[PDB]
Amino acid sequence: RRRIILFPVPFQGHINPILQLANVLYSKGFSITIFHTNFNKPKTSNYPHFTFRFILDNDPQDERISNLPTHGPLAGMRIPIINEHGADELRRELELLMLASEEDEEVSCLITDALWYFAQSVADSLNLRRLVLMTSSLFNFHAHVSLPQFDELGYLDPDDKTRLEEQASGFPMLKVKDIKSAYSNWQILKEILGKMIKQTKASSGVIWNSFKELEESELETVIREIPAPSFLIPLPKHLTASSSSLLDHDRTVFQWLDQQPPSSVLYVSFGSTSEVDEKDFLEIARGLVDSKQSFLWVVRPGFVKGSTWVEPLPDGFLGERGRIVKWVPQQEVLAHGAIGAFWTHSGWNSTLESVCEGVPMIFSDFGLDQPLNARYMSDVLKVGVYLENGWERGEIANAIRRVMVDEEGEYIRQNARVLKQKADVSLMKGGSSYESLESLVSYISSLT
Ligand SMILES: C=C1C[C@@]23CC[C@H]4[C@@](C)(CCC[C@@]4(C)C(=O)O)[C@@H]2CC[C@]1(O[C@@H]1O[C@H](CO)[C@@H](O)[C@H](O[C@@H]2O[C@H](CO)[C@@H](O)[C@H](O)[C@H]2O)[C@H]1O[C@@H]1O[C@H](CO)[C@@H](O)[C@H](O)[C@H]1O)C3
Ligand SMILES: O=c1ccn([C@@H]2O[C@H](COP(=O)(O)OP(=O)(O)O)[C@@H](O)[C@H]2O)c(=O)[nH]1
Repeated sequence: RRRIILFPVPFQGHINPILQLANVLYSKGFSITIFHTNFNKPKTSNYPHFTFRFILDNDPQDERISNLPTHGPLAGMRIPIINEHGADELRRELELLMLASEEDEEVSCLITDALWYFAQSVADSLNLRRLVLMTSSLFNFHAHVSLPQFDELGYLDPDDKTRLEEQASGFPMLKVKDIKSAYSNWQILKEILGKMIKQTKASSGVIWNSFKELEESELETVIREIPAPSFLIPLPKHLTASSSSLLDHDRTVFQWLDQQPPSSVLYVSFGSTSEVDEKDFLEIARGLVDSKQSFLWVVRPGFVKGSTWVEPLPDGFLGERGRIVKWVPQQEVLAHGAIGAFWTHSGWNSTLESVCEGVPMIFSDFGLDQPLNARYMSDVLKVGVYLENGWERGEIANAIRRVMVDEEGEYIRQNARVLKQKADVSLMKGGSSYESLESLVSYISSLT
């Protein structure tokens, strides 16, 4: 037997793909151990076939994390902190587990989130191979490696507000404004992304949550920048992430979806950490009403600054056609026959889930990789429309109708159906994703 240890970043967009990958690898005959923080832990009772080991977070807590908020923006401070200080404990936990290993059992490798760059030298120090899971797109990695050129051209300077609507220089898939929001947290990101890249290039292999026919234009960059083999597997085509949900599913929504005509419902969800002003929240509500479409809107408590959930919303505001809920099994909703479009914040998991279920998109964004996802999907693949100028109710209503009803949007709807079919085909024998998965299993079995 061969065991794989996986080490996720403890946020919804990172736990989801790594436990999909864990299940795919389990299906291939590997045993599975998950190293996880107590913070944001998933429900281990959902994974009787995995062993969980909780680390880095144990009582009593380090002065460096003991008082970090558990929600809101700053919860993410755990990522730089653990990278800076978690090495010794990670090494101890890996050695512990390796020491207790059975005789016919060996640890093939460690797979970590790409953002745990600190784990590379820990793995090296144990003669343990480390593979990296990328939870965001090849297109974004391509942008990351281009940061020095972006820096030189002034794109990363926030006070330089000049060339906003222009094509970016030798990266003409983007507009300058895209790069400016993606990298507005430049003081922190330049450090983290530089080390992420370096330790990804130093790893023994890189698993991408993508597929070749999704990001064909980006494969050359990955082959040239990363010496180790890359494997593109679209995890939502293997299984949904419902078992790793960190929140309770409403699931009263499906009875409601069963009462709607096919493709008549706009699914709306702006992610698992984004926050909005009261002014923009109410404007989004208005646009949804103005569109005249049915909608199912996931509003995370705390999404509105600074109400506890949707208090600013007048009771019954509009309509018979709309519902607000706290949380759903998202991919299962996207797969429902009633869904005609997905208004998303462009998180990569949501974007890829929508592509894999053939649902065209309306794009907003809250920075990070989201504006690049939105730009690539709307301008390269052409499976959605990007609301790239804030929140105006009239523009929102037009975007929703263009995707969902207008004849002029048919080509977008059709592009989304075809892209889903390409994803499905990529999993057949001889398809790109099937071959990537076969090579990954063979490769990992050889490290042992
Ligand atoms: C690398 C990161 C370092 C980080 C440390 C915390 C820091 C902030 C949040 C900046 C503001 C101040 C501060 C202090 C703050 O906490 O407010 C800073 C930037 C983003 C962050 O990663 C982000 O952390 C969030 C939790 O707070 C996660 O929820 C995001 O995951 C989610 O992961 C998804 C899958 O990767 C992604 O598609 C989605 O947009 C994202 O919201 C994840 O996105 C990462 O952002 C990076 C930016 O360059 C990308 O390159 C990575 O691929 C991407 O995964 C967290
Ligand atoms: O109501 C919801 C909303 C979101 N999700 C899941 O949460 C993850 C969000 O990841 P993403 O990368 O899109 O954005 P983030 O929230 O991390 O910014 C995805 O796998 C979604 O399917 C869900 O399961 N139920």
